Amino acid sequence: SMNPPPPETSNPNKPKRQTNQLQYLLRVVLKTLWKHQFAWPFQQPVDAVKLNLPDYYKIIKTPMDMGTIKKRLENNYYWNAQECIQDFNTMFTNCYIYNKPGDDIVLMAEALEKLFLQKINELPTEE
Ligand SMILES: Cc1noc(C)c1-c1ccc(-c2nc3cnccn3c2NC(C)(C)C)cc1
Repeated sequence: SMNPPPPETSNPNKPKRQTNQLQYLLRVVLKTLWKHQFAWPFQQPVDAVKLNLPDYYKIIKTPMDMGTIKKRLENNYYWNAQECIQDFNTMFTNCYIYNKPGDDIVLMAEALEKLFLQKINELPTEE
């Protein structure tokens, strides 16, 4: 009945850089998702203790959430856009793996995911 430590959002041993793609991921993609009415359950790590889901971190071994992604972007954690995109993908996939197809949280995820894909489609070329 304990949560794991949340994913790191900074690491002095991990190389980082700014790219126009990462800037787009923060200012366009993250910002757009963050303000969506269905965003709030994804704005921080899943609190399996409070939700009384004792099997959550037994099934989900690579947790990820938009709060973590937001901080990673703001804190200049990433080296490239692929790292950040993978984190988004992990967030959605986890939700679909743990929850049932009909569940409210899945329908909320699906709405955010559609939006994410619409924005990621126009990711700028690196320059
Ligand atoms: C994201 C995510 N990936 O897996 C699970 C499980 C969640 C999840 C599910 C549910 C919630 C939630 N948190 C509150 C807090 N207070 C009341 C309800 N809550 C609900 N359930 C809702 C409304 C989202 C169905 C949060 C995260």
